[PDB]
Amino acid sequence: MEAAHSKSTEECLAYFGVSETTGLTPDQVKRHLEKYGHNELPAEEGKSLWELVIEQFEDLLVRILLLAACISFVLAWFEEGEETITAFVEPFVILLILIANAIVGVWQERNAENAIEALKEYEPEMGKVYRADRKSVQRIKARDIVPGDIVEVAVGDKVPADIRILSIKSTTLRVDQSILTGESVSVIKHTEPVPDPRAVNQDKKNMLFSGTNIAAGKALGIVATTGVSTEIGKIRDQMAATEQDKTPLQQKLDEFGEQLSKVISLICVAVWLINIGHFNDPVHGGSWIRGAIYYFKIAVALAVAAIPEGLPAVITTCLALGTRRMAKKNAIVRSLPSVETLGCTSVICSDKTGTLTTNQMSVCKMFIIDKVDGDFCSLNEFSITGSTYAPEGEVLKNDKPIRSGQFDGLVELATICALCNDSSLDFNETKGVYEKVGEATETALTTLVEKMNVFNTEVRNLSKVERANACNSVIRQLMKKEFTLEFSRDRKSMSVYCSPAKSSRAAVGNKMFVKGAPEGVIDRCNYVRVGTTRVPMTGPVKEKILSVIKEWGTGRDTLRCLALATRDTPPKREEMVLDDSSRFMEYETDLTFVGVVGMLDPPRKEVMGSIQLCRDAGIRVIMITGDNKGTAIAICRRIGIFGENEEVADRAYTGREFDDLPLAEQREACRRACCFARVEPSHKSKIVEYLQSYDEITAMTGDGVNDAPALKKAEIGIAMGSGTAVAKTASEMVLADDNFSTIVAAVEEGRAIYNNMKQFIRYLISSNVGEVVCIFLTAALGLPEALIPVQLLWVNLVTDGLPATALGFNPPDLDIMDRPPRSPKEPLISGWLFFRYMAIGGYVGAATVGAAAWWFMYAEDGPGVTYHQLTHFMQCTEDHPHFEGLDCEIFEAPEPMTMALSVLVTIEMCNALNSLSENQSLMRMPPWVNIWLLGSICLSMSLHFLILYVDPLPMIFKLKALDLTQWLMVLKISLPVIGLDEILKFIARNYLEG
Amino acid sequence: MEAAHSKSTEECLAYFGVSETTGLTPDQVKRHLEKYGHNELPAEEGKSLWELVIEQFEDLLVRILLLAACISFVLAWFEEGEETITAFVEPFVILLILIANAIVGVWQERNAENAIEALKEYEPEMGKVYRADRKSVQRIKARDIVPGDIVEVAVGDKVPADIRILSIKSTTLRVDQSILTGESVSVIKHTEPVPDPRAVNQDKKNMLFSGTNIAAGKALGIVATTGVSTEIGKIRDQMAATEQDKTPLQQKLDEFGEQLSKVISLICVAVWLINIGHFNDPVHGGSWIRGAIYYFKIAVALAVAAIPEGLPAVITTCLALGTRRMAKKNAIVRSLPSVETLGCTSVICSDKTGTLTTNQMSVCKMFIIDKVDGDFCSLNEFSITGSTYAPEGEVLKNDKPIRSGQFDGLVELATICALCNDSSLDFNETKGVYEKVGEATETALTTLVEKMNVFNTEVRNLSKVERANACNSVIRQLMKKEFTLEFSRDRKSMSVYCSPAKSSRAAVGNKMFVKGAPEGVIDRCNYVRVGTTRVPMTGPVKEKILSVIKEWGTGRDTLRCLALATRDTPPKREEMVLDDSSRFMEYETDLTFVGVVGMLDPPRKEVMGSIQLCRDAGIRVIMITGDNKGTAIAICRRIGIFGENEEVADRAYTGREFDDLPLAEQREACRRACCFARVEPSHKSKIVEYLQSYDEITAMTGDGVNDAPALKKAEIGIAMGSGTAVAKTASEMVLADDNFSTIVAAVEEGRAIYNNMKQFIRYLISSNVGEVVCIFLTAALGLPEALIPVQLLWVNLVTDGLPATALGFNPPDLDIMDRPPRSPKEPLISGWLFFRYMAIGGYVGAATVGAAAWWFMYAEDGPGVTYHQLTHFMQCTEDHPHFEGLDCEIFEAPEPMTMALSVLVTIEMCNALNSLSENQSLMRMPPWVNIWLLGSICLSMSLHFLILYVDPLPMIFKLKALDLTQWLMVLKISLPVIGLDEILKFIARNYLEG
Ligand SMILES: Nc1ncnc2c1ncn2[C@@H]1O[C@H](COP(=O)(O)OP(=O)(O)CP(=O)(O)O)[C@@H](O)[C@H]1O
Ligand SMILES: [Ca+2]
Ligand SMILES: [Ca+2]
Ligand SMILES: [Ca+2]
Ligand SMILES: [Ca+2]
Ligand SMILES: [Mg+2]
Ligand SMILES: [Mg+2]
Repeated sequence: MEAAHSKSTEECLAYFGVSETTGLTPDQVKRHLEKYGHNELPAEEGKSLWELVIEQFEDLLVRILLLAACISFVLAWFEEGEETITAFVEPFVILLILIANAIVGVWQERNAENAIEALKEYEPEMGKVYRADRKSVQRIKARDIVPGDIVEVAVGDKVPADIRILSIKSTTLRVDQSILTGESVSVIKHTEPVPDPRAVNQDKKNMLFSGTNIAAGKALGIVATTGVSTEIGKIRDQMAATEQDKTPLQQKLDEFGEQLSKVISLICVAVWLINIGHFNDPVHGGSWIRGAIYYFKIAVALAVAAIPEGLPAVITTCLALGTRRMAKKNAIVRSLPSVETLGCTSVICSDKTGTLTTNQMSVCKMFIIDKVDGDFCSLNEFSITGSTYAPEGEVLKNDKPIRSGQFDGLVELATICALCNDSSLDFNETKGVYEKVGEATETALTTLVEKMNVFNTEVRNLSKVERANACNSVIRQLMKKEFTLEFSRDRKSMSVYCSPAKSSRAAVGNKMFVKGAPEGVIDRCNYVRVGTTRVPMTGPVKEKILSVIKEWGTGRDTLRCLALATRDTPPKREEMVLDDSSRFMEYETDLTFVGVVGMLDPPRKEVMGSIQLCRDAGIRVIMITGDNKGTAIAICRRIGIFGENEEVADRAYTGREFDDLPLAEQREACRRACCFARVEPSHKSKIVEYLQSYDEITAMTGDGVNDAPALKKAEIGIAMGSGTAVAKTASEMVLADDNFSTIVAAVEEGRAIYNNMKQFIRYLISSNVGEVVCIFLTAALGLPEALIPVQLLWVNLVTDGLPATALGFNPPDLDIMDRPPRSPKEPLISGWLFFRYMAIGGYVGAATVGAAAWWFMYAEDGPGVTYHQLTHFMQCTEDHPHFEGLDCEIFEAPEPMTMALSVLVTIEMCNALNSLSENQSLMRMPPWVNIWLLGSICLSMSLHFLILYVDPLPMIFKLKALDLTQWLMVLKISLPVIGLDEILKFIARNYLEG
Repeated sequence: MEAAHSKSTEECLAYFGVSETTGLTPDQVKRHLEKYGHNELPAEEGKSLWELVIEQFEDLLVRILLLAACISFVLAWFEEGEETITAFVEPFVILLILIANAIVGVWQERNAENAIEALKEYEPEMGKVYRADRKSVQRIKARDIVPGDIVEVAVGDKVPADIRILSIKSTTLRVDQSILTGESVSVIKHTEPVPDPRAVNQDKKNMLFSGTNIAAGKALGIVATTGVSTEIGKIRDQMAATEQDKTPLQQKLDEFGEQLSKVISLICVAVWLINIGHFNDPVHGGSWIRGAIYYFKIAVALAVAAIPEGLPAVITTCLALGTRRMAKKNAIVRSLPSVETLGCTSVICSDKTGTLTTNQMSVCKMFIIDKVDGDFCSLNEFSITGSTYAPEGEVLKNDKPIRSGQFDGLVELATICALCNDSSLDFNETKGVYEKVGEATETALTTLVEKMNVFNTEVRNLSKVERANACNSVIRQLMKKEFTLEFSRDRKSMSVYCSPAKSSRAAVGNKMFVKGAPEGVIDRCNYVRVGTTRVPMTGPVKEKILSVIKEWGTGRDTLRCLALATRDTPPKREEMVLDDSSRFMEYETDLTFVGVVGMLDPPRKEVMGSIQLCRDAGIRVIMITGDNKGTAIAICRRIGIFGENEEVADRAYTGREFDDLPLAEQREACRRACCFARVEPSHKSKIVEYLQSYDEITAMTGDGVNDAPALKKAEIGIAMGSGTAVAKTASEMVLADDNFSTIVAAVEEGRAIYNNMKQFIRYLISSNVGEVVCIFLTAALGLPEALIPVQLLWVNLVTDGLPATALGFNPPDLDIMDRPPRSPKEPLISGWLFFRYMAIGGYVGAATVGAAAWWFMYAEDGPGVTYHQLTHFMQCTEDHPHFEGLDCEIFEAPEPMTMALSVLVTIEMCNALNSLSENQSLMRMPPWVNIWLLGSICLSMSLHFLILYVDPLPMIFKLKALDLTQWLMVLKISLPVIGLDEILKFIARNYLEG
């Protein structure tokens, strides 16, 4: 099909030869599948094959080093004779460390996307359609939909393909197509054709586009185009871009990155200044131009050696790692930030029905009026069996099976349940079980009437597929549904207008069948039905009705109740304006009470514990629901939000009560109350907002469209896998598994990701500081050069490389989930931390000069012995008195440097073992806890010993192998770094906190 | 200059304005240096920058794998859907192992060349020239030579630059220019000009080319062109190629390489056959075309996994390593083969003077006749002091200084020493010491006459440079040297024809001054001089002369003696034909004995011990010399070839005696005698040849041109750094240091290089055999596939990679130099070794299937348990009776394979620790003896664990991580391999040999 919007409903039906009531024929479906293919887009597998790489080279930090590489390379072509080699290496020593991370990053990034792309591929999308195959609407894989068969869609649904609306089954049909037309607000639809054949999507008010969601109403329509031919299948990634952005934790880490950049840039040009008097030295001999370039090169080298190059990548790796960890737990992270944000979560507002509960409804109790004797009132309670949606169960009166049809009140009760109901039931031949089609609460009523079989219909001689709606169909034949006043949360009810079909009930007139929240309906009832008679509603009757609702509500089964009534004398079909659902409550008045039903909706098993763990991590869990406060509190006690016998008269409200409080008190009640009932979708959001006026990190968990607002308002929205699409769209994460627990685990990961980020910045700084206080302490005490360009670049590639990145793989502390959430305002780096940095950064920098000196001084069997004369080292050229006579060129020996460069590397590797935690002992948290860290160290070490024992290298690096004794001197001066930190930890642990 | 050959001697002198007697002026030299630069070629530093790499890819073996990579890559583009990844990896897994060696090889190769190129650069070449600067010929760095100054050259010398012969100072001047004209035989030169301006080098019989050596005679000439303008400086590597060849050990290893290639190629196509019935299996499902390609791929995989790819490189690395080790000991290896060959050395024929001794001559004793009273004869012995060439010492008679000039006989003795002498003395201002110019024996005589000062010449008022030849010059003024009958080893003497200058001695006639080996000269003496008188030679006089020669000869000082005589009435200058030196002995007849001189030439200090160590290694050391048998045996006792009081009457010969023996006895005496004296250069070679008729590996060590033949004939020639160029040219190695010991060390290295080669072939085969007996034992017992293509290629890259190459770095056994040399005929692989191979190769191959089965069977907490049912594994598809019911697809689990592939890798690494020796216990020779091997293992292991724990990998490699318990199962079945070999070693060690 094409330009389907231009033609009319008949033309479209005509064009495909289909009855909008029957649907395609199994044969037609077979053919169309061949003529149009499956309703699916080309597998958009993990792309960005090369882009990912180039992405690694974007941050400022990596740019700098990437620039230094060019400089070091230009100076290479301008370096002559005897050391051109040691010049062409420097750049590659910078380029390498950079490339080593570009891979770990692009690799982690790859695995992430895949795991996620694989979790989506899991549970296939379904669609509701009408086909000759069956009389009732059936479910099917969305990919099997073909242009032609009749499709049904309702509030909350994801439009499966481009549909030409044929009929609107409600007063209004609003749609959310921002994903296409870009317009945020939900647009209204109609069936009227749009004549302009070249009209824009925003003008086709009689079309529904694949990918958009139904914001309101219900509608039936004919599929115009599917697969790639869809309005959105064309604007696909293959023919349209997308969008990106940087996480908040990253916004704070880039602000910190540059902050370091500036500092580093200063303490570097400072070196170039504190050495202007050396441009004219024998070591250079050449002009001040040749002597400057050297110290200039040392500056850049110190820069590179200081810049935390792996920060921009370690963050990407931790995030990707988080994403991947969630996927392994069946959680789709629609936004990287999510994981981090969930760590600072203090409050988690969760929806009840469908979220904290399973939303597998089943009417197991119900009653109608028996006798009304003035002051005395009796009810006719019943019990129904069968917990699933299967139409297999018995109606019991006093524990004994009875013919529901026997009771008049029960016949009406079923008439209402069947008629004022927008859902249905469909048997899944494959799984061999009846699945619902529509809302569980409504479907529960559908199976109910199937069980009651009030008109004693032959059901034994029927198939699984036919037994599903049989009884229901029968009742649909007795009355004609003129129209329905769709359910709306302000009214808390739904209605349906009916006219008698034949002349059996014709002598009675039109009727309106209502059902909604007990409180609302029972109040708009002036009559209570008794059998087939009617009597006025009285105090005593109202009394009985509610008391039993209360009983069932807060009972052991915490039943979700629904009232049913009828408008014996509805308004004149004309006097009613379906313009706005606000006028409907009036039409549902002067009603006659019929009966009540109670269904069970078991809370999810994993929820109780999750709430406990949430408590341990000092995270609050508030329940928000449209349901009854009684049953709402009941379930709260059942899941652990409330103690079995805890007084909650002050920690539980109903939107009514809440609104009754003055503004200031509402806000206040939000940080006190843990349960809100009979609350509207605007109240959910508001509650979340109040919780945010206290600068807290709020999470929202829901499944319905009445959770859309809240899920958006929150910092992080988590939606149920089996929930509406409209809820998923407004969520940062999706529990495909529907496992509530995963939310907890998502917080731990968020907490660990932050911790690792710290341990990394802690390592890189407490180490790189020594690499500076080593260059200045020497230019202060007067000692000779301790390191050269290539030398620095090397310590960098070995201390700021993989060993640092592997820090992003550090396990969470043994108590990361037993400490309250971190304030969103808490500073990235605490004062005590900066101390930790200078404390270590100072020792390591001094532990290096003390090594270069040690050789010169206390060198036992070590050559070149002397004492304190090092300060005046360029003076043996003219004035060498005390000088024993040892070559006046011993102040340029590789022995000293190579003796320090090793302590440096070595001590830094030791410092890495201190980054396995922040306050935990290296004895409580063994170094072997992060195998990836060890392997990173061993590799780093090996890579160093290699630079010392492979003939060509030691020369290029102006180094000289160390004695099997001099090394022990390093393991002597470096190893103690563990203690300095181990002790500081004991302080922040036992002294400060704890 | 140019076309210098076309012009005459005068024209050439004219062209540069130089006197062939004076030489260039310090000023002229300064200018010419600027106008022509230094006599040197462009620094031909280590080249072959890229060629070295491509060289790694030449051998057959690496070619094969290089082919498999192409195949595996072609099949990659033709593999579809679900495992294209596991297909594109295979090739890179082959390419990697190849590249990993190409580097270790090209790297080792690089270091080698450099070390050598650096050892050559060490001691600068010198040249003999005449310059106004000084009256006597002086020494100078050859690079300072400029076209123009007069240069001198003599037998043994290396021509410093392109010289235009000006004057031949001998009857003949033969030159060796093969290096240029290519003609092997030594060509005769002349002074006659060659008119053809475009003549070829082979026609310029009046030129000497830089780079060639003087085969005979002496000559003075003018430098025509130097530096790059030389006839050889043009044909340089930059404008001309070179040559190569493969070592014998390599010729035997390539014969063995292909031998394996054929076998491997068979046991591979065999696999492809023993699996034709599987091309039609469910595992493939596809046609026999799809099923074949698989088993075809497994074949190639087994091939690659079997081929010893690192053999062609490990050999190159050991050799290069040898070369490098020798350089570190100041030994220039002019041929890689050398080091290996020196290991099989059984006999080392070494020259005495200059080789076993220092050749720093100094006349410290001398005598002339005192009185001849018929039957009584007395001598006038003297003693001279001063061991160096400095003209500082005293002549003592009865321990008291005397005026040599006092004795007439001593005046003649000095006349002769000064006149019949081709060498001179030159003072080196820099080193501040007198250096010889010419042969040490002759120069010894030069310093001698300086000491005697027979004409009492004012020497006190002279400079160091002038004091050098003063007295000598004076005597040169008394007689005119008409011509000289150059020394020739058949005669064992030298002669000079002189005429009186003025009319002081004119009333006597012409004279001939002879000096040579005592035996020869004394026999051609009919008169003995007494003072200025002459008396006939008698028995008694002959008796005294020789007895004292004997005394001095075999004395504590083992003095090298020389006789001096004169021909009072020489033949008529015309009656003499200088055509051939064979006619000279006649001219030196009817002589008058004058006196004898004895010089000391101290044996090198390091020689004695070296001979001992040579003995321990069961290597013989024979001394060959032209010198006197008495003093020859004397020195032999002194250095250890002979015991202080050992009877050698049967182990010492003189070329005369030797020739007296019948052929069969000469040959025999060669394997018995350890000392040959008064032997000619033809005898040296012959001796070496006889030693080779016994299929032994003979080494020749020399310094003179009389060693050229022998050094060539031998298997390996070793020349002294301070020896002639003609000797160096005919040598495979050069002891720049002159350290005799290095020869010993060169043998150890030769022995170790072979050993390592064995340990490598031993490892690669005893291991790769398991990788075959693992594939067949499974296709025999019926068990399921144990490995796949990518799986094999992996075991290869990790067991046949660096861990194998590092085997070329294995230290020598603790007794490699205490075992006799290996027979040249000994088979590369002994029978007992092939056993060792199958013994291990079998267990490892069976220890793999027993692991893949173990999981399937005795798997404790390990899943997929069963019993013996494995044989019938493709039958649960139709007939599964006893089958407990466990999935009929458990026979395709990764658990089993990944459980074996680990044992394989693991057990092979353990096998590497068995290759640290052949018979020594892993307890005597710790595994940590070869750090390079350990590091290779750790890397290999790490690289494996990585393929198991990095999510993407285990999938690509169809593997699945092992339990922290299943691994212990590997360390249980693999670790015992150490014992199998440890025990076999105990056998070949204690049982077999030992
Ligand atoms: N289709 C329908 N027709 C009539 N009444 C309905 C209805 N669906 C729900 N209701 C009633 O209206 C009250 C509120 O609906 P609302 O959607 O706000 O809350 P909820 O109880 O359905 C789900 P949650 O627990 O997720 O908030 C319900 O609790 C129920 O009693
Ligand atoms: Ca850095
Ligand atoms: Ca660092
Ligand atoms: Ca191999
Ligand atoms: Ca192997
Ligand atoms: Mg809900
Ligand atoms: Mg000699």
